[PDB]
Amino acid sequence: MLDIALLMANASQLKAVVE
Amino acid sequence: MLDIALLMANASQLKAVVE
Amino acid sequence: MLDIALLMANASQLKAVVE
Amino acid sequence: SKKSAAESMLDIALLMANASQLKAV
Amino acid sequence: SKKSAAESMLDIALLMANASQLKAV
Amino acid sequence: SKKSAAESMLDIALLMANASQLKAV
Amino acid sequence: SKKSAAESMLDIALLMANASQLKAV
Amino acid sequence: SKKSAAESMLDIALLMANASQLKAV
Amino acid sequence: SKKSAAESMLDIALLMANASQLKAV
Amino acid sequence: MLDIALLMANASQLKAVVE
Amino acid sequence: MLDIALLMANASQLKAVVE
Amino acid sequence: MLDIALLMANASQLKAVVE
Repeated sequence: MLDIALLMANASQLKAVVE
Repeated sequence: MLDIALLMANASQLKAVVE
Repeated sequence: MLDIALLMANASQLKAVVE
Repeated sequence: SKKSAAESMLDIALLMANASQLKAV
Repeated sequence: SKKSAAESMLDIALLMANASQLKAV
Repeated sequence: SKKSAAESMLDIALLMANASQLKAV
Repeated sequence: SKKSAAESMLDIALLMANASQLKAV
Repeated sequence: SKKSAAESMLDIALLMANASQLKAV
Repeated sequence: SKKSAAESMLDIALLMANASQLKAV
Repeated sequence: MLDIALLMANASQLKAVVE
Repeated sequence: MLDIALLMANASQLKAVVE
Repeated sequence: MLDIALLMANASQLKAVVE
């Protein structure tokens, strides 16, 4: 019984607020 | 019995608020 | 019984607020 | 004059080479 | 004059070479 | 004149070479 | 009885985030 | 009875975050 | 009874975060 | 001038000569 | 001038000569 | 001038000669 679990969350957020 | 589970969430958000 | 679990969160956030 | 260049690129790759055998007598 | 260059790149790679055997007598 | 260059790059790599055996008599 | 199981799996991934600028006066 | 299990898995990953600028006056 | 299990797994990862600037007056 | 060159050869050869 | 070159050869050869 | 060169050869060879 080879039970493998895997949960690879990820995120990315760029922002360029010119005024 | 080879039970493999996998849950790879992902996200990305760019933004350019010129004024 | 080879139970392997794995949870690799991740994040990244760039920002360039010119005025 | 004012500019900006927000650039990014993500990538993912997965591989699962597995096998199994079973015998009863 | 004003500029900016926010640049990034992520990457992921996975590998799982497994196997199994079983016998009853 | 004013500039800026925020640059980055992440990377991940995984490997799992496993096996198993089992016998009953 | 005789068996065999030759198993394999290759993988490749590439990424190129580049840019450029140029001005003459 | 005789068995065998030749198993393998290769992987590659590349990343190139570059940039450039140039000005003449 | 005779068995064997030749198992292997290779992996590679590359990263190149570079930049450049140049000005003439 | 950002001259990047790249040459990644590769090979693999499995064999199971049962008699 | 961003000159990028790339040449990724590859090969694979399986064989099972039962007799 | 950022001249980068790269040449990553690779090889692998499995074999199971049962008799």
